[PDB]
Amino acid sequence: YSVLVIVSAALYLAGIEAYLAVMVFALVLGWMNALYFTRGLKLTGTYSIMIQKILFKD
Amino acid sequence: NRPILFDIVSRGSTADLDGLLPFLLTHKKRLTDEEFREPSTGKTCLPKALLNLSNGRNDTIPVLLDIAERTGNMREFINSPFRDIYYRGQTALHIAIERRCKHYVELLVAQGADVHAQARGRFFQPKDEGGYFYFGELPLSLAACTNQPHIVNYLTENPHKKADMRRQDSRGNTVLHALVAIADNTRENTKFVTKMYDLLLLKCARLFPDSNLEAVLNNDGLSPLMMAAKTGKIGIFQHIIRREVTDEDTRHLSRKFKDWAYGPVYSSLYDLSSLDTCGEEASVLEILVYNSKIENRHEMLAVEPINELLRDKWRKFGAVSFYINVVSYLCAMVIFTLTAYYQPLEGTPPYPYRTTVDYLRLAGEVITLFTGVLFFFTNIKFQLLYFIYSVLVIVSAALYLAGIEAYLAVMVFALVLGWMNALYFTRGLKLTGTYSIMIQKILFKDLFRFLLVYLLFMIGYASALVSLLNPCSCRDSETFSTFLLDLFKLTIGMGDLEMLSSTKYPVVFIILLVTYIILTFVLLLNMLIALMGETVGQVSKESKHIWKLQWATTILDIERSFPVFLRKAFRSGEMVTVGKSSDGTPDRRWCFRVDEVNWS
Amino acid sequence: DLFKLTIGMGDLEMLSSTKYPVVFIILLVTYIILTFVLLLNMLIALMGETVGQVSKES
Amino acid sequence: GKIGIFQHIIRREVTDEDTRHLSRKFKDWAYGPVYSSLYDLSSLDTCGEEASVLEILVYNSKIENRHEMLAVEPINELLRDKWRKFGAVSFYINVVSYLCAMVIFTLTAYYQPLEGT
Amino acid sequence: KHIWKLQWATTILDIERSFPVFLRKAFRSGEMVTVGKSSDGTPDRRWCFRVDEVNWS
Ligand SMILES: CCc1cccc([C@@H](O)CO)c1
Repeated sequence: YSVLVIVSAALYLAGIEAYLAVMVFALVLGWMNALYFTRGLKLTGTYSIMIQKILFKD
Repeated sequence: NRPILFDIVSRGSTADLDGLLPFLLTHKKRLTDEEFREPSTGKTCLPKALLNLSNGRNDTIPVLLDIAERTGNMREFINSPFRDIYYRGQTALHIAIERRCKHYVELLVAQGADVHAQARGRFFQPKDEGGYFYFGELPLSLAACTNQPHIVNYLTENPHKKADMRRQDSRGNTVLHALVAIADNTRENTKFVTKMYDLLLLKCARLFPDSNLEAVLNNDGLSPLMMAAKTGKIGIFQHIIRREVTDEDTRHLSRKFKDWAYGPVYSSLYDLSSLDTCGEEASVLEILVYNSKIENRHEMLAVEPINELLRDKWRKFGAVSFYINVVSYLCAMVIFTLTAYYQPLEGTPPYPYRTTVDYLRLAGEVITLFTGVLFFFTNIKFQLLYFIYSVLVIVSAALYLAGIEAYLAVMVFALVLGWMNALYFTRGLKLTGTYSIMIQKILFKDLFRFLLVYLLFMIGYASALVSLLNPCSCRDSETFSTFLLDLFKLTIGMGDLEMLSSTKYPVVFIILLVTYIILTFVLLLNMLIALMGETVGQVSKESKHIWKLQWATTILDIERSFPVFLRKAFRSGEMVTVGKSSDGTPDRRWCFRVDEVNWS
Repeated sequence: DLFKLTIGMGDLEMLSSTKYPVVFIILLVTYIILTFVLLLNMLIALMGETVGQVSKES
Repeated sequence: GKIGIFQHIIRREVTDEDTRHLSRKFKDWAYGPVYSSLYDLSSLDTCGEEASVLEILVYNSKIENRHEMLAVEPINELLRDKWRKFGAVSFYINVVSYLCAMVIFTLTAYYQPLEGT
Repeated sequence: KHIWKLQWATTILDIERSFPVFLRKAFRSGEMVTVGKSSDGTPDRRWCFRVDEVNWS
């Protein structure tokens, strides 16, 4: 997430419009990452434990 | 001073104490004097002498006792209670019994120690009530709960002061109640608790035969058997249920009499006192099925007399009444549905009844009123759902009579609620043993948690995507709301993908859309495989357990619904002339026959 | 119309006729909940007695 | 993943006075059945000074016996005390901080004008 | 059925590792107690955690 946001900032400083897309992708990862906080809840625990990271890499 | 005396007592030196004795007698200062008592705890010299002992015996305590009897203040000196909140009411006798030393215990009892002293400090309160060791708040209870049979024998049988083993706590607990309270389910604890419970019950029978120590009930109204049932102590509950006394002098205490036993089969008369009470007394069945929330209940209902009693109740008045209930409620609901559908289309409330069909509809309406008033009176004298259904029916009838045309809304809502009450929200056994909705554990209130995570994830994804959509007016938050609606429509169904017209880069939009769809599918698969996993993984021993709990709940509800006379009419078991009682008359106690099989 | 809304091809022209929109909406949303529960339990039983057949079985 | 020796080391008691400083579970006070034992938190809670047995236990241990060792009374009660002292408060603070940061990021990207280059 | 304990332990250790070392020591668990004399004769000041238990045997 941080690499993506820094890449977007580097593109924005460069003057490349493409930043929005890269920056948008980072934001998406930020919402997915918030599930770590929801790991404890029983309903979405099984999804937050291993799906969101390992399943996202695969 | 305090420190020098305490140090001399701790080191066990007697010469210094004998040299301080003339000071004590000359200063007319008793050991109980405020200068010698510890300020924070109210502690006296004697409990300190009891606490720190070497090799089990030291002369410090006898020298203190001689000093106190010489100053003549022994009675106050012995019964000096600790005063701090941590240790309140503790007496030297409690510490003497505590340290497993019998000789100090008997010395203190002979000198005149109070035997019924109650220690109700925060340390001695039950573990749940901010405490540490709830030993029963009594020296005899302390001796019993610390596994000191000799101390119990001495306290209960001594010439100096006889301990009243029928004594009750400030909480009302007897020594048997204390033994139940300290009991756990481990092997050694259950072992010595059962052995000492038998010892104490037999002793109380021997001392004064008429009263049974189990008859004494806690301030909450719970007998030791009832207390074990409520708290969930499987070991002592099991032992009390099948207590058999081989001694013929006191056999009234025994509950599991043996009619005959050839080989593995044992035919036993289990006493049903306080189990099938029939409303005269609280029932161990009622407490076990309703109040006790411990998982041990699953095993607690597994004892032979309780299981066979529930099966007998089901055979006698369980199945027939359950079928009558379900059939009657289904017929009432069918009548309600027919009345609601066939309500007259044209007219104003109230509506006239002219033809025979109108009279049939009126009969259905009065049947509904009968059901509603029945439920109202049943709950008022409190099943919330039935109460809501009944009050909705009543207000619907009131609106119908008063002329309000809103009778159709409340009445149909009551229809749906009544149907769901029978089918969806089952209090006991399900209307059908094979039920399509039986497997699900989803609740209407729970559904909101299921939907909320979807809503939050979707709104977050949409908030991410509208920012990319903004280049395309679009900057207004109204466009954000429109894209929320459009994305919900797209994720629920095909939406032509018009938004890719707005985006500068459609490829990243495609990647985001496909990853969002697959993530949503995986999240759905997880939150639905949870139920499937519970269905294929948790029916191994739990399904039959929850079925047994439902069946017991239905049996007890039907049993309570009956009037007292009919309840006694359907009483299980038979009067048995089990044997000659102590007074010389035969003993007549309700018993249940159990043919238990044990393969050697 | 009710079947069409259950499938997804329904239209909310039903709500225009009714005198009391709020209770009608409440009843319909509850009905969707119960129909979804019925279909979910059907699929649960389907998958359960499908996986009842195992590798040794097949 | 060796549970037995791990329990023995975390609950070690030696009686010999010369070598009684090797104990880790010191009885403090007793009252019949109940008694209080002070377990030694050496390598169980180093506060980041060195490797801590708890951290190796949660992350590095890939054995199926991880839950048994986490159920050992010193470790379990230490985790419960950590949760009680600052676990819930700091967890909710982190949740609120992330949520607000993500909302801020969503707003700033949205309101961004992107007028030309 | 077993993951939840492990996941809560992960949550608490991450939160505790997020803190600076001085903040780590500020919220230490247990208290110093004079357990006894060491080999050299000096008392051993050890951070110890009090656990209350029962033994019926
Ligand atoms: C006889 C059927 C019946 C009607 C009303 C209440 C009950 C029980 O719920 C009593 O609590 C049963």
